[PDB]
Amino acid sequence: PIVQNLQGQMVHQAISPRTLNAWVKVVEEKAFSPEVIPMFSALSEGATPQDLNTMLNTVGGHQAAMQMLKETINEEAAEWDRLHPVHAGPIEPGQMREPRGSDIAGTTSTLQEQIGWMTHNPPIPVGEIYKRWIILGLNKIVRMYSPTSILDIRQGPKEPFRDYVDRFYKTLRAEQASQEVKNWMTETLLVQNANPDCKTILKALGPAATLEEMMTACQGVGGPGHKARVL
Amino acid sequence: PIVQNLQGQMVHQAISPRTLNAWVKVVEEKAFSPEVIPMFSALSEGATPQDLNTMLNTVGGHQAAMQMLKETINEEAAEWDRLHPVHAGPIEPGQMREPRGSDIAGTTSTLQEQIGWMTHNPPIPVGEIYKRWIILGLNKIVRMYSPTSILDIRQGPKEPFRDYVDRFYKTLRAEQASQEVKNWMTETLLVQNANPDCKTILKALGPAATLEEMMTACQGVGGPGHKARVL
Amino acid sequence: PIVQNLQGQMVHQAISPRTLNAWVKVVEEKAFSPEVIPMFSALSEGATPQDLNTMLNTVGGHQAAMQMLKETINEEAAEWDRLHPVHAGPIEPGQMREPRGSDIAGTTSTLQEQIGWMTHNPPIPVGEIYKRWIILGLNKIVRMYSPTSILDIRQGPKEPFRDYVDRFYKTLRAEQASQEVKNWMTETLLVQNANPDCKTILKALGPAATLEEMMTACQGVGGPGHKARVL
Amino acid sequence: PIVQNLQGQMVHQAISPRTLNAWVKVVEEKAFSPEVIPMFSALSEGATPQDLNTMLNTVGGHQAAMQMLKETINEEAAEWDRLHPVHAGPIEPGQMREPRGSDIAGTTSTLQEQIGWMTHNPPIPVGEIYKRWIILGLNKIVRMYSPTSILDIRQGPKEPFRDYVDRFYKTLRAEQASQEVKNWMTETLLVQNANPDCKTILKALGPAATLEEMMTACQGVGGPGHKARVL
Amino acid sequence: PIVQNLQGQMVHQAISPRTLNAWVKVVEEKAFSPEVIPMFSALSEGATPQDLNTMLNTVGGHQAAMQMLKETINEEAAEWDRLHPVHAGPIEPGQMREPRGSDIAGTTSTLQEQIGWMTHNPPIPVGEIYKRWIILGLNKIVRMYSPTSILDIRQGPKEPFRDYVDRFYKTLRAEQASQEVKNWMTETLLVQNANPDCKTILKALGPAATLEEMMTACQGVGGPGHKARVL
Amino acid sequence: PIVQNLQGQMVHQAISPRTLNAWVKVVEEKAFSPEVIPMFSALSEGATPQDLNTMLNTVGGHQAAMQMLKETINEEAAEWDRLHPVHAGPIEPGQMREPRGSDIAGTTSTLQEQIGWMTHNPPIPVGEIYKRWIILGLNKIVRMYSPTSILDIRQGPKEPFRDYVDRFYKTLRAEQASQEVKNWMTETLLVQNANPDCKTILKALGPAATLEEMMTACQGVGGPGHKARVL
Repeated sequence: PIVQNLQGQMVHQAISPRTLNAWVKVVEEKAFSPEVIPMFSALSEGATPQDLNTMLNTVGGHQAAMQMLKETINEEAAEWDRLHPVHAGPIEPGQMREPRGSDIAGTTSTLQEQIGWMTHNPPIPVGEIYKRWIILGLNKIVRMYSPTSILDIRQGPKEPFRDYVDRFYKTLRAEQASQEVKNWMTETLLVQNANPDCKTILKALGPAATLEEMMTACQGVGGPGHKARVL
Repeated sequence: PIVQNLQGQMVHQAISPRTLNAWVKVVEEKAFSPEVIPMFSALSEGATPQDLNTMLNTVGGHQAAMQMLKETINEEAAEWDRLHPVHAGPIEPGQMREPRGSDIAGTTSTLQEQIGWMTHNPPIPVGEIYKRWIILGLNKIVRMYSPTSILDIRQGPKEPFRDYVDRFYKTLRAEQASQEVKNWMTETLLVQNANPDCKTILKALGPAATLEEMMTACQGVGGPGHKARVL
Repeated sequence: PIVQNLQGQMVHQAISPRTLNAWVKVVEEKAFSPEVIPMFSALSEGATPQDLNTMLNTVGGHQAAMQMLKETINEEAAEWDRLHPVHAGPIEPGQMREPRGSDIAGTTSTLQEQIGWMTHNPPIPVGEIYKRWIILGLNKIVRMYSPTSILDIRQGPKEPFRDYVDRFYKTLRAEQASQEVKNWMTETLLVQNANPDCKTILKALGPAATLEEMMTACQGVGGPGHKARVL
Repeated sequence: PIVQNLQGQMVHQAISPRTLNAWVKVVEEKAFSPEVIPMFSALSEGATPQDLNTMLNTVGGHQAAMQMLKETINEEAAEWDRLHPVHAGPIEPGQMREPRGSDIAGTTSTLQEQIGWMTHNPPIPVGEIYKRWIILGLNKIVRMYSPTSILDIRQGPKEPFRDYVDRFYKTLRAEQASQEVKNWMTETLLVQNANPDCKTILKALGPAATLEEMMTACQGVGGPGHKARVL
Repeated sequence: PIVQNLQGQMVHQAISPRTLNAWVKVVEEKAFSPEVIPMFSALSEGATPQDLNTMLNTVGGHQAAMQMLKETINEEAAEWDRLHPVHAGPIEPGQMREPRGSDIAGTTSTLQEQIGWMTHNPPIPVGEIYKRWIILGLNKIVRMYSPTSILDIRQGPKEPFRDYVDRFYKTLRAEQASQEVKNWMTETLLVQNANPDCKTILKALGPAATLEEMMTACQGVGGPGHKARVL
Repeated sequence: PIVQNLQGQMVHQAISPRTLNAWVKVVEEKAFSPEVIPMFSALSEGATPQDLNTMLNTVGGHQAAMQMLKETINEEAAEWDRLHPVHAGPIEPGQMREPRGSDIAGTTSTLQEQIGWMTHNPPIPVGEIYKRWIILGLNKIVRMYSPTSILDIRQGPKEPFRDYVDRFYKTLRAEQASQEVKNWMTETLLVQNANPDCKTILKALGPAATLEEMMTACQGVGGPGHKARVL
């Protein structure tokens, strides 16, 4: 990793083994969750391609997912060399060279070269480019696996609606649902599968209400019996 | 966050995984309580909008509440931009400009822009303003996930006066209650089920008597009960 | 807090969240009790009123006790305003105004104004003053949540003298009685409230005995607990 | 090892007991698995020959494997002298003396002399060359002590295809055979030792399909994907 | 504690809360065991008398022993004053004042003086001296609560000698006596208070017997040792 | 320890308790095994007598063995006394003394005197001198404890050669002998204690073969000798 110094330009220092073990633990529990993505992003601030490779190539768990991630990195790298030709030709002496896909993923690039890119003026952001391919591969393996199924969740007869709203949002996190999708899903799932005594209020309120308006509706409707009707 | 004592070089570093893990664990044990708010503020000392966004996105529980919190932030950010003529927007050479509400929320602003405003003299306090908006949304979430009604808090025969006081002041922490209303409540709600002589002591004391005197008041069991000495 | 306490140049730095958490967990894992108070002073050496308020606001629990502390520091502010009234009207241009109780307790006065008082002649250390007010409140909680008098202690029939002395000192610390009175209590009262079997041994040391003479006496007194205690 | 941390230039410092204890724990429970190599690489970032010797001598387990590793290192060290034959004694004072093979292994060299090579301009990478010799030895012992081998692996009759690929991949990446062999095993061998019902689907798909296309197929083989995962 | 980077320049740093918690918890678990002494030695690294007093003041457990430790440091502080004649009144112009025993134990000194002594010509190591006195106070607790009379010790009938040696040496460590007297005790009392079968071996060896020679002696005392080498 | 290389020469640096715990974790699990010597050597880099005594005192259990180490040091100190004639009377401030054997072991001496001896011309490297005495004591406990009998290791009729050599090498490492004797045993005893059906194969293989050639030899009769238990 390479970070700002109070005494001058940026300094590279070795990765901690304890943070590396802590990384392996979040990978083990949270590989199939969006939770690992900001933790990885925060960890990877000031990371070289070598550091990013060390983080990936340390892991021994989930080898099918790791191979799919490596295949994804190769696939993104192949696209980069299609997108960018070798414009600058055979390398100009003295000058910084322009990364190819394999250079970005650190297979044809050494650590001191990467530190040179980090410390160059203007900054050359090879690590910042590479981590997005890694994040994309993590999203892709989750998408291929698909553990979460939105339409399955429903309420028993006297269950609180407010917790079901939380369960619905919890179940919907990784799917990439827009505001329009949330409006549609409110109509095609949430209003339909709600507590039966809450339904009349929700039908009056309609699927274009705010989440706060949904949350602050249906007061005390949950728990034993049908209660005395407000409408 | 910005780090160090602000002398010579204005260094800044990324948010730690340890801090993010500690925050997630705090959310497990202490939730969104007013007692968490100064601790969250302590985490947020010299924080950028990017660091603040990283903390919000890390949390995996309370997903509906997170969506309400983000849309509350978007409402506050919109409200800010109609509180004066709008600040100048994003620029390709990266001239200093000023932050509008979305820049404060971190949704139109780069990390380098955020550091730029923060290290400007006089500084524009974007992280502090955004931290306050996050706290304002967290204040909404705790209130939604609170028991209802101050009028259910009343003195009874069952428990010491202390427990009613503990409940009463705990209840109003996120509410920002009136002092005159609190005096009226202290006079009314907290003398309700007292027996005549005990009610007379509370009446004689009034609402501006010390809690130390109120705890020590009302010796022995109610009615013809035992008076706390074996003679 | 202030960097290098009262001995430095009066430069500020933000509170540690880990240190703030450690304060909350001292309260959780020991409750408001004598051993909290020196630990509180140790973490609070250079603390500002804002830092001290931040510590009070994040406790959560012990709300009735915290109210007695709030009333105690409200009374200290009231006493300060009563015995040190500020000059009437807003101050004349270009000078330092006198401090009110609210200014000292960090609610009406800015940190830069407080540093203004710390760079005054005489210097007024608002954090140091406010800590004494807080310590009086903590001592009041400690006395209140001690439900016994020092005069009502008696050594058990099956209690060794060493565990009685430890229990006596813990009881004595809760009581806020005068310093030469506390020395008189250790010299006279501790032997007087020692058990019948130990008491003849202690009386035979004579009235001018040192702590080591008392503490190395009474061997075999305190039944199976004494036998468990011996090394 | 050598470390900068906040320093502008590399500082030689002793290997931690924490580094050594983690190394022993990794060796004892994971040596014959390719998890040892990246963690060894991380724990030996800027390691000296003396640090590497300290690590090698701190192992007490697996002495036949350590001897096979030592013999493999001994050949490469013996080879280095044939390839790069050192004239002993710099011709004119003002130079570092050249590393011979036993100097790289640490046996004929002393630590300040080793640091002189490693802090030279450009660096003379004696630790990295020694690590390459160690890695060739590690790659020898992992195949030797493997309990299972690739051709013996077969898909269970009720086993998910996605888990079978993962289980096959764990064995495959502990195989030390060349990329042509690896590519034949992943593209051809894996399909053959798949379950009969699954294998017919793979035959219909054909061998030119990518891993994404292969993982897309094989629906209705094994239990649900969300079972037995950490969610 | 002090944090140092240069010769003759010292920077005051706060005590770690992790260190304060560790110090309290080991004392809670183990009481004032000998095992406190390495933990105290580790946790008081670069400690000042102010830090050491804060560490003592922090403790709330074991008050009778803690008061005895406080008497013991005061006895040591008096012992220092009674054996050094110092200066009456103010020190002569431009000289550092000479530390008294109460200055060493931080009763009459303050933090600025303490760093002054540590950077004096020659240096006076007031914290390290005070640490020995604190250790004498910790040691005192074992002698008072144990009956350390050296001729009343015995070896058990089936006891394999080594535990008796551990007990005898522990008795010597607890007891206050001359090194020459303790040397005489190894030739006399150790042989004398041994069990008959072991004593029979010891008489043949004679009083020049040593710990290495002792280790392979007494191997059948109370029966065979069998496959144990930890007894 | 005095482990810093840049800035002040004799600048203080604290020992970490977590680093000491990592030493304890190895020492408890492995006891007095040959790997203690490199672990202790890495730990005791740049150590003072004060640091060395902390390291010794945190080793738990085995007091008779620990006293044998202490006595081995005491004998070195007795021998040292003849070699170097040093004497002192009563001790005062204002002079940093001459090093006696007890001072070198740190019993009668403190950090600043020890620093003064390293700042003397010629230096006296008191911790290094003491450390060699400690290493002899540690080696003696290791030789006393670790050996389990090389002469009882021999290949049974259904034992794999590969299992046998690994166990023989572990046992051979445990033996207290010289490397020269161990090389002779490796040549002779290892082949002689082989089973006669494998011994004929070893004769055919000759001195020429790699350990891997020997390891892959001696098929059938016994089990596979490398497929282990599933852990």
